[PDB]
Amino acid sequence: RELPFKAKHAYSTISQLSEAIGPRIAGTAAEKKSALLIASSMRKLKLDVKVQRFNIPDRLEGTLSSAGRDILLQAASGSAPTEEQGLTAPLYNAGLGYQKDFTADAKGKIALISRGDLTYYEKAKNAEAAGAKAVIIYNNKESLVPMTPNLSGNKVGIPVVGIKKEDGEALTQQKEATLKLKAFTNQTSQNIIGIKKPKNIKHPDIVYVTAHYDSVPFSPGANDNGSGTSVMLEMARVLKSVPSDKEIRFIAFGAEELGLLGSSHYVDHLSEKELKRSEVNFNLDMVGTSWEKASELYVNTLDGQSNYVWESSRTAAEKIGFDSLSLTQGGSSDHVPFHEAGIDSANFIWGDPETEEVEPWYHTPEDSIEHISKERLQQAGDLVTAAVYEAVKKEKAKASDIFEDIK
Ligand SMILES: [Zn+2]
Ligand SMILES: [Zn+2]
Repeated sequence: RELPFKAKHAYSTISQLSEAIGPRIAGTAAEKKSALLIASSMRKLKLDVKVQRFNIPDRLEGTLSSAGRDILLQAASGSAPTEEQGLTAPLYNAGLGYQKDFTADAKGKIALISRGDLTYYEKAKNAEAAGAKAVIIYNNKESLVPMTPNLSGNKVGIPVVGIKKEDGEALTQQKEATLKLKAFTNQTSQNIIGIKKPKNIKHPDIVYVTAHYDSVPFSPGANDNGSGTSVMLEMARVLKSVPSDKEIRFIAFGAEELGLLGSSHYVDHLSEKELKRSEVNFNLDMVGTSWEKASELYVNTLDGQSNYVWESSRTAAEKIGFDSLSLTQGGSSDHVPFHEAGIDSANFIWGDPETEEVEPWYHTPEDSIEHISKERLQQAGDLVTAAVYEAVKKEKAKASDIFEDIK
């Protein structure tokens, strides 16, 4: 029947998350404020809401200087802090960070490594095995912000930081640098779970509609992923008055940008009973960009194969007349823990129909509401709402499929 998804509602939610709150870094007060907002919104929708808390890694922050130049940095989660006075050591130019690039001269020095070829972890691991005191990785691409040198969930015993291209290029000419990094401990995040349960069905099939509500540092996260969070909530509003024998769980996942930490926690804590009842996960991540080229709505499965999510989406696209739906392979969002547990899942995201690429604003301060399209929210919202309606109406992954920006 009629499913009045309204993108204006989603836009309003994106404004609340990305403008009134701003960047929602995992573990920070902004993410906790966002969780309160999402929980409050779900309760308005007649949902049974719980907040599920979980520990996340220490958060590293600090500064870097050399020859009087202060350099903005982003510290890698899972690397070491410094003493409060900071770590001062000579710089060692290690090129791209292959094993061959570390001579005996590297021991006791801060390894300066250009991004490229190798993963950030491989670079940091090669430097540490070579006796480096710390690792500075500088971007090989221009960017508004220093790159995060994501370590693919590994732990490194020395500091690892990422800096901008022009800063690293200057650093290749300097003798030494000082790094000051503090670890903030006791970090926690949370998931917000709102359940629409059928009143007199015993052990119903479970359908998950999910989106992560955290963003990367310095990004307002309007599209990644205020958009998916907002479309998930508006779909919950639409489906509130839809009878169903399925148990529908709408979930806002925390700490996705650190490696799917919230969805991994959530799926890990499902009982075996719930896993057997688990039917399908529709994950929404980046569904509102205004970027003109991102005209194709992709359905990403971890193996690129069809599953129940694709079937329902294919059917929905036919019912609403939408011809720019494509099935493709992709991980690195919260559908992945569901897939690993054997539950049909997929991630919905707009992409360049030529190449699948996303907007240039991704993971930058320009991931802002200025670059959100209500028409894209509306079309994505109408498609996934119809797909979930089709599903509910009555009658281990490799590191590069888990993490984002690992090289
Ligand atoms: Zn995302
Ligand atoms: Zn992201």
